Amino acid sequence: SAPHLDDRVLASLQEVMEDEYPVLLDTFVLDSEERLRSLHAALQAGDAQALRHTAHSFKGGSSNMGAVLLAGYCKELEESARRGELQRAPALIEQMEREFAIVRILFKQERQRYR
Amino acid sequence: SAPHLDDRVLASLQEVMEDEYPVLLDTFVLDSEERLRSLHAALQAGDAQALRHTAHSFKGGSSNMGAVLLAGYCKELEESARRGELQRAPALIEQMEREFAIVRILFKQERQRYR
Amino acid sequence: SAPHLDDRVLASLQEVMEDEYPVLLDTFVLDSEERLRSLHAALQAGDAQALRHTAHSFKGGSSNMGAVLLAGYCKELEESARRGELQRAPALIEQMEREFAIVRILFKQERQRYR
Repeated sequence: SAPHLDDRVLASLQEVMEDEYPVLLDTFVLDSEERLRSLHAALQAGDAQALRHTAHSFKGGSSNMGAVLLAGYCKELEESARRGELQRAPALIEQMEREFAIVRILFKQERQRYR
Repeated sequence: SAPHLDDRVLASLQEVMEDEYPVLLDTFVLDSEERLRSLHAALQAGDAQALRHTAHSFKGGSSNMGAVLLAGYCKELEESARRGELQRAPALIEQMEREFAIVRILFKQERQRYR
Repeated sequence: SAPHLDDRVLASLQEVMEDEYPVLLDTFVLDSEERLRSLHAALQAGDAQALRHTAHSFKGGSSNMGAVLLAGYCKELEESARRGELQRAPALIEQMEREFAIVRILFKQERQRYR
């Protein structure tokens, strides 16, 4: 569902990947759960460069899977961590967890349609 | 306290239930905690059916105990779940956690008035 | 920094404290975390007087370290708890967790500037 998922991106991806598509949804969830775990760890440690790195990785994985609002927040975190501006990091991690839970349920529902 | 609790639902329940009333405050809290744990488990499984049927009971339990804002969220989650419109489920669950925490402390305050 | 930290309260404190300044950043984090844990335990017990007493301490400790928005939420909790008005307690505790998370990462950033 828009505006959380850009059907543009995912319609093309499903068409190419065929039975790999359900594996990409499952993998996206696992890889994003590990990214969020890494961001919380980086936030507690006050590790700006780890926040920036992981944010940038997450931005790309989000964009690959048409999770465009999630990739937006990842970009914000990457750019502010790059400035050393960390005030917003807790609230952006929160925004990422609330947006990621939408994408996760949408992916778990779409996954159910496949064997 | 309005708008969280409808004092006239509760005043009627007090008058009817007499000595049972404090026991109902206590079991509303434990029952609702369990219903929230089951909604989280249902959301992490992507089980729209388990979301729908836990939301509908919590709606009634909330209604029964004059928690009318909490009941209005449960109603929204039940309907969402029945339709399969899961994009709102994470946000509605969090709204039901923040509104239940209000009801919980009001009911713990009220329970202190009884042996 | 602003509006979360009043930099001049802190500029005066580091001028006075010199070498002890980084210890105070560390201490403030640990003191504040234990007081949040105390607030949550008081909220789950429906203990208005524990909420009021811990809220008052935290207001002072926040104020001493230029965390003026955090101290504002603590003041709101102290005043409402004294009046036995506990309907806003859950929300105010959550506002103090989100604001504290900002002060925490800014203090962990600054602490890395010292041995």
